Amino acid sequence: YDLSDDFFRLFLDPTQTYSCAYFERDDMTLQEAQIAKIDLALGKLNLEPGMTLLDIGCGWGATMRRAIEKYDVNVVGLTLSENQAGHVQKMFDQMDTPRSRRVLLEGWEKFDEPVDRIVSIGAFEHFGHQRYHHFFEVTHRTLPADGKMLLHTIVRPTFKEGREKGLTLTHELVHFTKFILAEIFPGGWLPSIPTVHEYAEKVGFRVTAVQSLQLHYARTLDMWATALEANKDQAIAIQSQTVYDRYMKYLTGCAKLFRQGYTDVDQFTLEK
Ligand SMILES: Nc1ncnc2c1ncn2[C@@H]1O[C@H](CSCC[C@H](N)C(=O)O)[C@@H](O)[C@H]1O
Repeated sequence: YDLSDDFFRLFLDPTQTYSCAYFERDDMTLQEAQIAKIDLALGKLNLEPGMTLLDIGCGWGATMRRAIEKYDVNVVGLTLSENQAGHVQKMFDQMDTPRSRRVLLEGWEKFDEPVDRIVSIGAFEHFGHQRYHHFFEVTHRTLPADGKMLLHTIVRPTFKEGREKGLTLTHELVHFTKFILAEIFPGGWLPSIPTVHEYAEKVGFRVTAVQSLQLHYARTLDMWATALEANKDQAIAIQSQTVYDRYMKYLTGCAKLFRQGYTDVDQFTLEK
């Protein structure tokens, strides 16, 4: 099965956002910084009341809930997670708004409905390079003439290794990376910036904006680690020491990587 949600609730903030947060103010709590990230991403889609927003890889729904409440738009979210689909539908059934709200347990490969805007945060890393062209073709064909998509994903730093770029690449990296791709992003892939640009532009997309959040991810990871650690006993009771150590190793290790510049997190604004 998939890792139990009661496990995730041991380190994620209340909204259950599972992606790099945005510390607009350094004093923000994790929940405040995750709400800040949602507003940052959505603010770029120039949302207007009555529009329809597609959330590709919606997780537990915080982004779509925010879109409805703060921006007053209709939403639709796709996820591959059984637990999330059910959780988001229950969420949807509990709230009251004349806004349409739909959640679907299916990949972006099967979605083919016209929407006004698209947002995808932390999903792209799970797609795998071989499907990139398809993803951009599908998202580009569902968007309108004035459509835009906000693609938020982990990326590999560009060639700056010269006169900079901790040119170290061996063990205390290579091995960990295999660990990350095997345990954290099974069948996934971390793209280079040139690659994102490559496939996006090849379907007609114009990359009109890019924003890096490198150091915000390091602090997000630190906070998830601190929370998991404080809830160690409960984490081990619900799952196991193996899973616990697995995640602590992931969180603490990646925090170091983004902090040292080995990896980055970018938000790409793409216009049809
Ligand atoms: N091919 C695919 N199609 C649709 N959703 C996918 C997908 N591959 C991964 N996902 C989804 O993308 C999400 C990654 S975790 C991020 C969740 C949410 N965007 C947040 O910011 O918290 C999960 O919901 C996962 O099920």
